[PDB]
Amino acid sequence: MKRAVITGLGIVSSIGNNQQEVLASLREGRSGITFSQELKDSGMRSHVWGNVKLDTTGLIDRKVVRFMSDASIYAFLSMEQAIADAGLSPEAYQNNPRVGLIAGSGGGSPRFQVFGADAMRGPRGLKAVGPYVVTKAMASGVSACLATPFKIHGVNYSISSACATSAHCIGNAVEQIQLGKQDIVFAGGGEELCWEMACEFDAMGALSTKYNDTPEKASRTYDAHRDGFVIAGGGGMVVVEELEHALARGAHIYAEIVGYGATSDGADMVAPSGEGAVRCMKMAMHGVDTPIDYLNSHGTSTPVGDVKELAAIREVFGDKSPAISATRAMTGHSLGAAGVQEAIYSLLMLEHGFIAPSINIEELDEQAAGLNIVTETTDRELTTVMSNSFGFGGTNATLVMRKLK
Amino acid sequence: MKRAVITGLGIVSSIGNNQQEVLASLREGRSGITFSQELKDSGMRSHVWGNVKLDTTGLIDRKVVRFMSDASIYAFLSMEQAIADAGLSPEAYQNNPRVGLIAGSGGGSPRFQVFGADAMRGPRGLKAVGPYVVTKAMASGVSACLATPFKIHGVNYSISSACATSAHCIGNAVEQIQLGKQDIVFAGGGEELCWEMACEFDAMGALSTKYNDTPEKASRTYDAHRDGFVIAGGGGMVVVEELEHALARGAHIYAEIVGYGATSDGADMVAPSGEGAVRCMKMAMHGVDTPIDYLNSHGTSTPVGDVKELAAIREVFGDKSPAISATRAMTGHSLGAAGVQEAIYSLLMLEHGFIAPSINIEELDEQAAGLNIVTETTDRELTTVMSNSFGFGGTNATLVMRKLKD
Ligand SMILES: [N+]
Ligand SMILES: [N+]
Repeated sequence: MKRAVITGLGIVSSIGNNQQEVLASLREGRSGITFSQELKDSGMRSHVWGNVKLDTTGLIDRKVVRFMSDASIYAFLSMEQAIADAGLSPEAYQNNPRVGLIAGSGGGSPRFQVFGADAMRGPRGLKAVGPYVVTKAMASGVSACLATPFKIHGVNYSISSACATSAHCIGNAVEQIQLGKQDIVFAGGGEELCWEMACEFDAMGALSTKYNDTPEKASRTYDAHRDGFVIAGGGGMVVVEELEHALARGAHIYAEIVGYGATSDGADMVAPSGEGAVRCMKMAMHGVDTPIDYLNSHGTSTPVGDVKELAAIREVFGDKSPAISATRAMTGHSLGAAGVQEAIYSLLMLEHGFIAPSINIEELDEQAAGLNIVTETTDRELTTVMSNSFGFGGTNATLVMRKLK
Repeated sequence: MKRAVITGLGIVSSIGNNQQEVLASLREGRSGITFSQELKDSGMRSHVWGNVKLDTTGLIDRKVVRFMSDASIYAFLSMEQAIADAGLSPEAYQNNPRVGLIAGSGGGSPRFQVFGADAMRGPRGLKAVGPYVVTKAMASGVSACLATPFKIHGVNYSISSACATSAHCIGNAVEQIQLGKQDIVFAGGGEELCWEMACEFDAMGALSTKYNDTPEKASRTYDAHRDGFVIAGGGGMVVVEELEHALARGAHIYAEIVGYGATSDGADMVAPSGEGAVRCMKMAMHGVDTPIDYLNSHGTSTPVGDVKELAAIREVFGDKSPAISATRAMTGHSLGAAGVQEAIYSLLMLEHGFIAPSINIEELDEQAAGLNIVTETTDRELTTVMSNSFGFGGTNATLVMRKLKD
């Protein structure tokens, strides 16, 4: 069947508003975490986040942005970057049945769903709500808000699977190319950052709460003193393209998606089973004749979760384990956008021949014993890289990307 | 070239809590719409809804239901029925890497997103939120709350595409079968019914508001006096199974999914273009050389939308227009749960040989002249049926199902 490659990328994250700023941040191990007055004022215990530092005012036409929540805004900007980076013009991708879009968010828009209810409960009711809340809230906001202004005619929907969201979007995009249904599928996602949603995670005891005085050190994946994840917002989009179609137009090909694993734990609602991850990673490596050189781990900086993945990694590789780093230590956990942002961080490592450092590890965790956790920006000629995304509900996604031959 | 068939179904809707109650409603042209004091008290203009008439208390283990919003509950109850209907023992589908679940909702849980925020702003803060709001409020709630209790090991995620949601879930499940990745995929969706979400629709003018005194008359697809859809909730699940796997275990097969269209309008944010729908139905019909005997329309009872669909149907079928009925006039529009529920109503019509009536058409819209809109229950041997789901954001899905020989 058909092979799929990535021919363009775009990103708006806590560590950079485009691939150049993100590349700079990754090489220097710069943290995108800051103190959040909004979270403190809301009454939360976690006072830090991986916020997008960008004034998006006037970046999107009013008639388009009026329908959008922040998740869509971020994904929209990311898609604009990916389209340019791919060297694509309207004539090639708009009004074309063979071009699609699969992009989602993990939470939709808790901020606008709450704005809707607050406004409706006020004296103006429906008038205060306005006619734009359905497209801002609504789990498919990200796909709907982008497909329309970009004149997408092919496939159009959102997949959501919590933290694995945008990784499943990419994988489904790959399947569309393999099934011969689409020549190009823009795949990614976005996630707003707001106390409305962050508090649900804090109420769950899932967010870091001991490092509010030193934001940049709160996300500390693999560190013995990790106490939860730092929530983040952002967006990402990659252009997934059928190989012959890409070669035929002289596209710049970052890599081929040679493996995609999607499995389920069928065990715990919030913690990973590990058994699911093992199968997912193996499914993704199946048939890949080259070793994994780098693995961007799921590790969100939580006690059990970090340990569960490492064990799964040991089970899959043994002593032949790849270089490992958790960019989450610098970026925070962007939920729905995490899969595509991490697939991007990984393509930038594959593209620029380096491994970003897993920062804030002051004392490695006993579980990471027989594994190579890279903690300093390291130059290396990577060929095959893997990225794991494991979300609540026991849902797993692993993407394997390789330089083309 | 693997083929996908439906071997079990389950449903919780405004017109029945299982396929038997639903079958009766369909044949009787029975409305599931009722007056809603909750919508009225919330300040909405639309005071009618297609509510699930069932108290779900205690039907799900306390430790499982604690993570669930209503969409997940409806979907869970639906999947239990689907599993029993498919004759699948636990050993046949649990802890099995070749068995998956793709199910979603259009809105996740606006009720719980709002609850978490209201609680957080109150005197107990985090303590009032509780540790279960995430799995209730997240967009993948429906897949997450089911995959876990049912011990699903294969694919696990939700697709969300507004009104087309569960129809894309079914199509994606077919794709897993065709890719040879799964032997069985449970596909479906659920949607809660609450003023928190409903007012958003009312605020954009999408809901019927002129028939609150006669709730059963508010949903009237194709009627000249339609004035918006009637929101509903509920769930549905079908067992999508690879054909060889179904035949080997003696599965009862309702039909084969012989066509699946998924397209995008790339035009207007809330109005259909018609053009995408045309491509969607044509894509679903590719290589299907039997005629469409019955088409379950998307027609949600809106002025603009009902006609764009009729125009698309006219374009796709020309002279070979199939019999058509909008079960929506009876059920209301269940958003994320609609695609699977209408696929199920279509399968029931196919299994039992009848076409359910498109009720409440007191004055047929002029642009519907010449089509075969069925307005009275009609017995007829059906072989191939089509069901459309066209949602906001210009997202389209069409499913074509066909009876197998013997
Ligand atoms: N990752
Ligand atoms: N339908």
